Amino acid sequence: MENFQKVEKIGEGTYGVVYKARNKLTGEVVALKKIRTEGVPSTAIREISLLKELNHPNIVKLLDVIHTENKLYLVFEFLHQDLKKFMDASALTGIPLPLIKSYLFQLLQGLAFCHSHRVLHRDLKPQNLLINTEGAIKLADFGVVTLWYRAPEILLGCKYYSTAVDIWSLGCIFAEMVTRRALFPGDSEIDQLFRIFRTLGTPDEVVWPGVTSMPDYKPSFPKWARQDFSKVVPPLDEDGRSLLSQMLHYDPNKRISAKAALAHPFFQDVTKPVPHLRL
Ligand SMILES: CCN(CC)C(=O)c1ccc(Nc2nc(OCC3CCCCC3)c3[nH]cnc3n2)cc1
Repeated sequence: MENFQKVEKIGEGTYGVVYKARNKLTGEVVALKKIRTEGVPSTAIREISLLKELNHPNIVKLLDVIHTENKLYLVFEFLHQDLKKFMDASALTGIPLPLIKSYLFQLLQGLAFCHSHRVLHRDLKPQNLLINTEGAIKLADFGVVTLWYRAPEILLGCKYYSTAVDIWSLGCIFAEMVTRRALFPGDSEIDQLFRIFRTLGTPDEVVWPGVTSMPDYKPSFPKWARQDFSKVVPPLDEDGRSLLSQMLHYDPNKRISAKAALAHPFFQDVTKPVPHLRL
């Protein structure tokens, strides 16, 4: 409130409001996240302080953690646009495929890094994915909410998330970049789940061992069949469709890791193009 000249609200995330701000001494422009409650517990400050060492060029740098008074502010490197806006700005033509590829490759590297340190994101979405004028894309935030990108194990009530929930969300985002429609626009938990079911078929014990004994699994679920995958993401080529489907496996254990996804044939001719951004 003292050290930081608020320039503008850029929105609210799940655990607080985010401002573009200017550091009053250093002149640095930064993303200021105010966190909002019973005094700011011991646990959270420690966990958050771990994230100051989670540094990768595809992860939005956490610059500073300020616990002052009762209050907690997170200070981040500011990026100029999010992918949501950039997709809206690209609706008429679609993001060029080489750019889509580059972005996916980069995010998978950010995930591979975070995952090898046992940190998950758990709410990856187009509003969380941040781009600059140099052709880079970064993951933001590791601590009405949208369900479009929730993994089916989360919706089916598994308490113990794995790295595979991020692979799932990334898969949904990939598809969305490619088709310019959201893959699974659920407006509630069951709507989300049944939209997943309609496209990939109701999962069973064959494709997902252990599924029928999950907390919110119901034997009364409608049993839809898998839709053809070339129907789902035209005009994604065969390499991309193949990679997509390994990212969208029901069973989190069969779901491709970030690291293996980086080795997929889809990325053989990957490049880093520079987009046109209107700021
Ligand atoms: C359509 C106009 N907008 C505003 C919607 C933009 O395109 C836009 C958006 C964001 C940035 N920059 C930005 N945003 C963050 O967080 C944003 C929150 C993430 C969690 C969910 C809610 C939003 C950041 N965190 C760390 N560095 C950040 N940099 C620049 C321009």
